[PDB]
Amino acid sequence: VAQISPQYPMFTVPLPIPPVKQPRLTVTNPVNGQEIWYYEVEIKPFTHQVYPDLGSADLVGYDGMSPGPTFQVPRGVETVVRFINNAEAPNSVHLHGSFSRAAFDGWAEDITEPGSFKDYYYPNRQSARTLWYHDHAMHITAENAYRGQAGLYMLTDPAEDALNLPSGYGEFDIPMILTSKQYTANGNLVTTNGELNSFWGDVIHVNGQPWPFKNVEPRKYRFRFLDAAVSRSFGLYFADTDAIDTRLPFKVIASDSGLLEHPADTSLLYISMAERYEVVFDFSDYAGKTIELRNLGGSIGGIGTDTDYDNTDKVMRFVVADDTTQPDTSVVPANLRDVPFPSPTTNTPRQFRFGRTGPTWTINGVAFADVQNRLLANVPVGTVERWELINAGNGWTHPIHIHLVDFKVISRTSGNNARTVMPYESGLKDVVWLGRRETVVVEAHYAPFPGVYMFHCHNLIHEDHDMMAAFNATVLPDYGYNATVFVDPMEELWQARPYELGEFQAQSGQFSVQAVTERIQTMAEYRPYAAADE
Ligand SMILES: *[C@@H]1O[C@H](CO)[C@@H](O[C@@H]2O[C@H](CO)[C@@H](O[C@@H]3O[C@H](CO)[C@@H](O)[C@H](O[C@H]4O[C@H](CO)[C@@H](O)[C@H](O)[C@@H]4O)[C@@H]3O)[C@H](O)[C@H]2NC(C)=O)[C@H](O)[C@H]1NC(C)=O
Ligand SMILES: NC(=O)c1ccc[n+]([C@@H]2O[C@H](COP(=O)([O-])OP(=O)(O)OC[C@H]3O[C@@H](n4cnc5c(N)ncnc54)[C@H](O)[C@@H]3O)[C@@H](O)[C@H]2O)c1
Ligand SMILES: *[C@@H]1O[C@H](CO)[C@@H](O[C@@H]2O[C@H](CO)[C@@H](O)[C@H](O)[C@H]2NC(C)=O)[C@H](O)[C@H]1NC(C)=O
Ligand SMILES: [Cu+2]
Ligand SMILES: [Cu+2]
Ligand SMILES: [Cu+2]
Ligand SMILES: [Cu+2]
Repeated sequence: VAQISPQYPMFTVPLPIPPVKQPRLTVTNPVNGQEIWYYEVEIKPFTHQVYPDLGSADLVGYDGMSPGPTFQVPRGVETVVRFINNAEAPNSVHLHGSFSRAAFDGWAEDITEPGSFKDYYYPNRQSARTLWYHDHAMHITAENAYRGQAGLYMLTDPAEDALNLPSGYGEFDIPMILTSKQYTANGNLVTTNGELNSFWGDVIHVNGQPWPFKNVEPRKYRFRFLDAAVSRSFGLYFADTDAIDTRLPFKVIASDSGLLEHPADTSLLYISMAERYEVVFDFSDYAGKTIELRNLGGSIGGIGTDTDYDNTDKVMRFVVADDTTQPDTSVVPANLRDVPFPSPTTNTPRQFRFGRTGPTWTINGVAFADVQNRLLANVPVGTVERWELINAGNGWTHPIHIHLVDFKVISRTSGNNARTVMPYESGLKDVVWLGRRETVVVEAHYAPFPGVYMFHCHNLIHEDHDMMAAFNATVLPDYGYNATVFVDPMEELWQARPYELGEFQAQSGQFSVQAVTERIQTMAEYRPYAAADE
């Protein structure tokens, strides 16, 4: 249907690459003698000239940018990020893809108000993967993400660097953060506030930029795709502009949780909200051509319900040089890793139905705000469970995210007989798309940390109103590892704290090297991640 946003100068602005976030300093962990990397992120309003000929757009971003700066953390290095709220609404930061303790996981009620900050202590122990950090504050997640509270967090591993995949952040390893937004006639954003169904958006962005281009060399590039949209799911394919409908083959090498066992040869990538897929596209056969990254219409080929507009088929353009500057010395190995799948289980799966109760998106008839009923599962830490995730609906689709766990997609059924499990779903994931009338069974190890965690639809409109519930990964009174201060996400030790803007800007008081050092050393003494010591 007709684009509502003003006409954009398509494929005229280069793909921006979020800058790498650098730690401010490192603190000696007194427990193990190891350096914890300490970062400061200031959440703050800013404007961006999205449309060259109109007004600017009001955004609120990590370090006053959108997307947020890209973290780059080696496995084994613990991180503390101080997220400082200097904006006009509360925040709760979730590191999506991280087995963070309950009080470091962005629990929706665990907010930071303006004039407060929270210290988030991250383990960085899991398999190399593309994580992303984004807002999760109760009822306002859609608008905080949409206005720019989302960024990339790359967990790296020398074992994976040895695979010799296309490499170099912003070189041949390119972040591809997809969003879908709507603008006013004056080039500001149309708010998601009030929207209770879905906010599709009609303007497709990569890394915060409508319909960009990038100059590429005729060689292999690694693309880290993230659907950071409020409501839009994609069916991604690449086509030569001389044959705009002919899908060019590529390889999927990674899902949410990291590398697949083997690359998946693919010409169409289904990607819904919060899913990450890492692609190697080989431009060597298309020297001198323009390749368009495109998006499947008819509501993602009948899998979705998303509205399609005049330009939502277009994502961006790659302009392929005649030659390389230097040889492509990268490969895509047939054997990427042994995926650490859970031990299969025969116990009857739990059932979760993603539907609506009046005007509210619900799980098993419950809204997250109904505290009394929203705890839908107690799972003893160490258990492997199958959950059957049911979308009986034809009029909505639900990408389901389970916090804490990596899971295996066991099965999909479709009441429109559309598809079963996809080859790029072969590995470990933390989000799975329930298309129209789809039921998916996932299997997960509920390990290794006890605590109360969320699971929900990652359609942020659905999430906010109010398609989200909790599970408790439980332990016995004798388990140890300081579980009594780490199971409740609202534990007062880990709560946000007020600050004065003067002390932040002068890096004095609570922001002095001495206060930061004392705070982190105190947090580290409780040993949040010791139970995953192997
Ligand atoms: C999510 O699951 C966690 C477990 O992983 C769970 O935390 C556990 O809560 C229970 C009950 O509150 C705790 O056991 C308590 O220990 C304290 C302190 O010594 C006592 O106050 C309690 O004693 C009363 O109740 C006993 C048991 O019925 C009676 O025998 C006694 O007479 C007392 O009246 C009680 O034993 C346990 O310590 C925690 N475990 C941890 C590791 O924190 C949590 O409650 C669950 N969360 C939610 C939101 O459901
Ligand atoms: N167990 C039960 O309660 C029960 C009994 C009989 C039938 N059903 C099932 O109900 C389903 C209804 O048939 P359908 O596939 O035509 O509809 P559906 O499942 O897509 O929609 C169910 C209801 O929600 C409404 N709806 C759809 N999309 C919506 C959206 N985005 N926002 C708000 N409301 C929306 C529909 O108009 C309808 O009134 C069938 O699959 C049928 O098998 C359930
Ligand atoms: C649980 O957390 C407490 C509090 O940080 C730890 O107790 C501290 O332990 C360190 C090193 O053993 C001491 O120097 C501190 O003086 C302790 N503080 C208190 C209040 O006791 C304890 O080690 C942690 N337990 C586990 C199993 O991690
Ligand atoms: Cu998320
Ligand atoms: Cu998450
Ligand atoms: Cu949903
Ligand atoms: Cu979440």
